[PDB]
Amino acid sequence: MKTREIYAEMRCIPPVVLRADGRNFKNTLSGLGFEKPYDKTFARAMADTAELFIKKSGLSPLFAYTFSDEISFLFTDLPFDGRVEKIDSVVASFLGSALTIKLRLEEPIAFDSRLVALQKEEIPEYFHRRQLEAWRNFVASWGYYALRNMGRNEAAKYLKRKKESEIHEMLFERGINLATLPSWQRRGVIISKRKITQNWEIPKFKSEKGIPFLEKLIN
Amino acid sequence: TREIYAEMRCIPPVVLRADGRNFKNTLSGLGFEKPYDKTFARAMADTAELFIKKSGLSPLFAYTFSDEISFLFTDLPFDGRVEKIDSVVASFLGSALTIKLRLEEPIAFDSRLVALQKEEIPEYFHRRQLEAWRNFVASWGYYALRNEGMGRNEAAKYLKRKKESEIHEMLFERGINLATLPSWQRRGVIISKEAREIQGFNPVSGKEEKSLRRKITQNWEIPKFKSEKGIPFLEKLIN
Amino acid sequence: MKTREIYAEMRCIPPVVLRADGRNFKNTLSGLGFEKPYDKTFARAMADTAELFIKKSGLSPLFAYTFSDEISFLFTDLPFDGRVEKIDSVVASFLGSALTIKLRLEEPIAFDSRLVALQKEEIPEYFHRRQLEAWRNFVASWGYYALRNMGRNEAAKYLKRKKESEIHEMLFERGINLATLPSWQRRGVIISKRKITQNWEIPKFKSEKGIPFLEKLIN
Amino acid sequence: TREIYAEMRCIPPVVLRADGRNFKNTLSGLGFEKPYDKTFARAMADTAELFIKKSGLSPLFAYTFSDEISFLFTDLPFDGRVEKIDSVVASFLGSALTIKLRLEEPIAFDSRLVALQKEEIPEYFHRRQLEAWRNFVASWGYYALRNEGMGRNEAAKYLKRKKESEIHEMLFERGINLATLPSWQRRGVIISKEAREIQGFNPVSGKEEKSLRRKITQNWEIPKFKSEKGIPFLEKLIN
RNA sequence: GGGAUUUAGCUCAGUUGGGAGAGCGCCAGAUCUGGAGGUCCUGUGUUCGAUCCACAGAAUCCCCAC
RNA sequence: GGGAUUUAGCUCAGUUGGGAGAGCGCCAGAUCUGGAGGUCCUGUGUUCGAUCCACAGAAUCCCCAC
Ligand SMILES: Nc1nc2c(ncn2[C@@H]2O[C@H](COP(=O)(O)OP(=O)(O)NP(=O)(O)O)[C@@H](O)[C@H]2O)c(=O)[nH]1
Ligand SMILES: Nc1nc2c(ncn2[C@@H]2O[C@H](COP(=O)(O)OP(=O)(O)NP(=O)(O)O)[C@@H](O)[C@H]2O)c(=O)[nH]1
Ligand SMILES: Nc1nc2c(ncn2[C@@H]2O[C@H](COP(=O)(O)OP(=O)(O)NP(=O)(O)O)[C@@H](O)[C@H]2O)c(=O)[nH]1
Ligand SMILES: Nc1nc2c(ncn2[C@@H]2O[C@H](COP(=O)(O)OP(=O)(O)NP(=O)(O)O)[C@@H](O)[C@H]2O)c(=O)[nH]1
Ligand SMILES: [Mg+2]
Ligand SMILES: [Mg+2]
Ligand SMILES: [Mg+2]
Ligand SMILES: [Mg+2]
Ligand SMILES: [Mg+2]
Ligand SMILES: [Mg+2]
Ligand SMILES: [Mg+2]
Ligand SMILES: [Mg+2]
Ligand SMILES: [Mg+2]
Ligand SMILES: [Mg+2]
Repeated sequence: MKTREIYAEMRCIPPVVLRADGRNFKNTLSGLGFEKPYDKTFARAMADTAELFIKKSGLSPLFAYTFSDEISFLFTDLPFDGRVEKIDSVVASFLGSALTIKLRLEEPIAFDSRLVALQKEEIPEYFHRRQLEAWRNFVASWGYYALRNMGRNEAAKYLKRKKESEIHEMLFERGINLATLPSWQRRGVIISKRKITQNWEIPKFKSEKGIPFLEKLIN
Repeated sequence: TREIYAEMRCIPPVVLRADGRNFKNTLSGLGFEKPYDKTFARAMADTAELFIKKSGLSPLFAYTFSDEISFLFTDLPFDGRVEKIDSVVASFLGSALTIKLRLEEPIAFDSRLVALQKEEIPEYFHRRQLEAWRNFVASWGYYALRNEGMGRNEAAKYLKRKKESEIHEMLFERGINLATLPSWQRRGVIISKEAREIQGFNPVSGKEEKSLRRKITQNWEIPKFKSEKGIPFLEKLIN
Repeated sequence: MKTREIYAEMRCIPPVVLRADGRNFKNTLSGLGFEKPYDKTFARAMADTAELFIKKSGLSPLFAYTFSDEISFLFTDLPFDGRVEKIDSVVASFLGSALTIKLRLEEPIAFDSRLVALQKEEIPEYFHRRQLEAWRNFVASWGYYALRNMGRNEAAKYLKRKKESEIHEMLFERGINLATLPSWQRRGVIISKRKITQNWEIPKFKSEKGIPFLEKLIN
Repeated sequence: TREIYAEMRCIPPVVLRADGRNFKNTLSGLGFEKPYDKTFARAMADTAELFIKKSGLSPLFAYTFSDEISFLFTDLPFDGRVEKIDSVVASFLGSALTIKLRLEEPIAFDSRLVALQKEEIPEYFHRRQLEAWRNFVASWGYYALRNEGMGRNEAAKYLKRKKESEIHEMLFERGINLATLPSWQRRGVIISKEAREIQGFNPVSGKEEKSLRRKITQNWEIPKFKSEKGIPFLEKLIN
């Protein structure tokens, strides 16, 4: 039946980025006392989960970059000899366990994981793009929370065709000041190393002094 | 993007196998009984059941032993994508086990996909069952050696070179009878959907109609898969 | 560098169908004295190539079904322990070599190969569909040869929106009787086994007595 | 469809390695010289050159020895699809070799993709070069043993257990000096694009302009890749 | 298989070789003068020189088909 | 992330539970009477019973974005 394990020896090459994304977290975390659209306790649990992975997994990622509900790990030293299945599964499992511990959950959750096969000159770009994501879902989800506070379809159809700037305007004219909101909501959090430090006020990756920041983070 | 493994798909029927990472030593360090702890096996079976119950996936049944679980699938989510299924299932299992055991430090399952033909599905489990037995003899053997002062590597080598009969002998001389030990240690546990006949009232027909209800059952005294009564057992599990 | 061979141990499960398709054969076979749109010598070389594979490769396919420029082999006994790269490459290479021999080529040709991971109840269907292909390219390519005997774009734009039946009609009204054309052009050729036989007058797979034909071919 | 491997892609830089299937025995049976035939090596180099010249693919360079060829790629057709590249290249190489050798019975190349980092590309070839040497000592050794009546398996075992120095000794006592044998047997052949300076007339400028032209060259006396003059050689090949 | 299309962020022009333009949108000062912005889809050839020519491909569209 | 759509070969209707319809196209005899054709996108639940209800997904479309 080892011959039937047809993906077990499929591999990747360094460097690789593993992105783990919470699976169906909108319905699995509801029921708890989480604030919307951002909960400090939850983001804290995510950063602590990434830190837990860096400290206890033994797989040695260079660093983690998280913004709920996702975490990206950078690897130059591939775990399990670069085997895709084993890396994805084991890492996702570790994160599920760790997050479950930090939140003291009564019912199980699950992460998904995937390998992004970057070339080392593309590593900054990746994170930049990821940070870009962190911005959109920061704006939009606040707007969607400003509205609906409206039904699903209604609050949705107000936001259609509207660009980020008029979302800013609408949000302020509803009493929400995005520009002053915490940096971890807008940009995310970086966990790295030696002692393990969580950085909750990181710069924009594609800028000064954001470029050398990421560059030192990569070595 | 560069997610070059994201479109990798498998075609059911398929068995997913999850195996605890560095479990022997972690369980050893947390104070569990050696080499077998029934609380742990209970946690494994319950984790399998919780997966069958609340994962959103539909495994036909689970077969668990030691630190591993095998799920049978004839239908998969995420269009059968390998990364998705492996990561999500392994994660759910890690989380669930962490809950069942009230762990304070994180554990992890490895997970893999085993692509099978229909006519191949019994064979698989048979092989797995052998492994259970293979583990059952090893785990105890090792234990009995380590008790009397033999080092780890020497004990492992010993078990590797010694044949099963000799290990039975050595085990028996030291007060351990492998034939009297519980069945779940030697064969593992089957978690499945046992069907039962019910009946209710059809108001349109104005009559009583019979129907089926399935209950998630844990079988801790399973037969040998390749035995006489083992074959139709497994065949009914596969259906 | 074995760790960098990231596809070398990727596998398939039985049964599998390998389809090999001539790569860029329209431009690689032109220059020789091949008739259009069908050359008996070439189809003969293809069938002989498949037979050569069945006889000399040692990989034991159950049977081959060919219609230029493609060959499908059925395998229940996977070569090279089901390794995808090795099967595709080795088989395609063997076919390239064999075809090059049978045609006595001065310049190299190449096949592509791919694995179709069928389940054994889907094996008839596959070939049926393949035979369906053999029909379209039989009709169309004759039409395209009836025309242009017109420029590329012109002869093309005559055929647009026209269905198979009016292509039949047009072809006859140009002096081409499709219904009477050789069975190997319409349906293809089956090579199997014991002595190795080429069947140049096979039935339609999805019919009687086409169903039991294929069924005995599969055992 | 069920073509579940068809979308499998690789990301350049990448090296493709092709290796003749059952070549030792086929070459043996066709009457080629043992354990080295220069006509054969010529056919291999010429096949590599013909691949560089007319395959439609753009390998930076080829490195061939024994029955294997490695091509360096920084750009691939079919969007890097594995099945496509492996099958098409292996097929082209089989056909080309069949032509160069005027074979009457078919041969076949196996082919595989080796995914590499830029900074990794030298290392690869170095390892391959080692293998060349490893083959060079084996092929001869085997030969000399088989000459004097030692069976196949016994000879293989002999070569496996005996260290390289001992094999050198045994070889030398029987009249074979591995140091005087040709360089292409020990290091292989490099087929590449050697650049040369040309110059022509710009009619618009009304002046003479210099330019570059690349010629496919076969190097049969290559340096040791990890030697002093070997490093910039390989580095210029990779560029 | 067969026919096409691919050039600025968007919609398009432009020829068969000396390396590129309009309108919308964009920044700097609802209309004018100021701007930025390009891999002419990729690689390799040919050529003194390629957006244009030759070869092998890529992406998207249409026909045949089911 | 957010909003949708998915039912005959094609274009669509139909409700919140007793298991399904029109028009085009199709076969049998340019218009009428004769027909065939269904996995109500998948799996699992709930229910005596699911196209409809609950959960996890799939495919396609739109918004945000770059
Ligand atoms: N103490 C204890 N050990 C158990 C129990 N059930 C299984 N084990 C141990 O779990 C181990 C499983 O072996 P295996 O998975 O191959 O190794 P592992 O220790 O998990 N490490 P890894 O799988 O990462 O290589 C066996 O050695 C067995 O002794 C239990 O109830 N108690
Ligand atoms: N007679 C002869 N043999 C050669 C020549 N060049 C290489 N060989 C043989 O080619 C063989 C290549 O080894 P290898 O590829 O591992 O084995 P193989 O025989 O091709 N079989 P396979 O690769 O299918 O397992 C060597 O054993 C070597 O002796 C040559 O010019 N003449
Ligand atoms: N009539 C027709 N032939 C087609 C169509 N698509 C592909 N073919 C032809 O069918 C044969 C086999 O197709 P196949 O190789 O599976 O697909 P392909 O389009 O060549 N793509 P690829 O080879 O890259 O996977 C080839 O001759 C191919 O050109 C189509 O829509 N219509
Ligand atoms: N704003 C926005 N978010 C998107 C879009 N597509 C995906 N996302 C979100 O971005 C995050 C990461 O996306 P990713 O997981 O890579 O893709 P996905 O769409 O979830 N697909 P899959 O997980 O199946 O690969 C998720 O929260 C996902 O929902 C989009 O078009 N716009
Ligand atoms: Mg996702
Ligand atoms: Mg999520
Ligand atoms: Mg997310
Ligand atoms: Mg184990
Ligand atoms: Mg384990
Ligand atoms: Mg093709
Ligand atoms: Mg072809
Ligand atoms: Mg074809
Ligand atoms: Mg070799
Ligand atoms: Mg070989």
